[PDB]
Amino acid sequence: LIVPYNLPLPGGVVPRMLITILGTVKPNANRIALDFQRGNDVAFHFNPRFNENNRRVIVCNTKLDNNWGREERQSVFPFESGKPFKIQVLVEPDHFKVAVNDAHLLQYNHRVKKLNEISKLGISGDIDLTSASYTMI
Ligand SMILES: OC[C@H]1O[C@@H](S[C@@H]2O[C@H](CO)[C@H](O)[C@H](n3cc(-c4ccsc4)nn3)[C@H]2O)[C@H](O)[C@@H](n2cc(-c3ccsc3)nn2)[C@H]1O
Ligand SMILES: [Cl-]
Repeated sequence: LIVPYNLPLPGGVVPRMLITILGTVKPNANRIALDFQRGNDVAFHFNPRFNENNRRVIVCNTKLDNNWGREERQSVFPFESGKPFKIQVLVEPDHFKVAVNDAHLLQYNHRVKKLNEISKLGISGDIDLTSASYTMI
């Protein structure tokens, strides 16, 4: 698939919706981003950073009216440059639940409350993208 990639989420997200992204991190990657969007707002920005002051960190945030909110940071970093990955995002009633390569990574409490209006997923950054899909579990 071409990156950046836009995956429509028809009628928004709902609990029990599982989104699966398969790809490979490019060699010498710098960043990856998944952006769950409600129009121009970003309900959930998931942003692995491969070199922030020589550390690897995952940053999560929400953008409302073009302004970023309080960052939530995770030091557990399951991505490796050059290697294939699977990201699964499970929508639960109170949070997005993220697993990478079948291991739980983090939860992100819903800041944007109108789940039915979060109708696009943007995928960008330093990856080769193989597949992006969703199903109900
Ligand atoms: O909050 C998320 C946003 O962060 C900003 S960078 C942000 O800048 C601030 C000053 O304006 C602070 O410096 C902030 N900070 C917070 C901390 C901190 C927090 C706790 S200890 C240290 N140390 N830096 C730092 O993260 C990125 O630019 C945004 N971004 C990424 C992308 C993208 C596109 C394609 S792939 C990625 N498109 N927009 C997005 O990730
Ligand atoms: Cl809302």
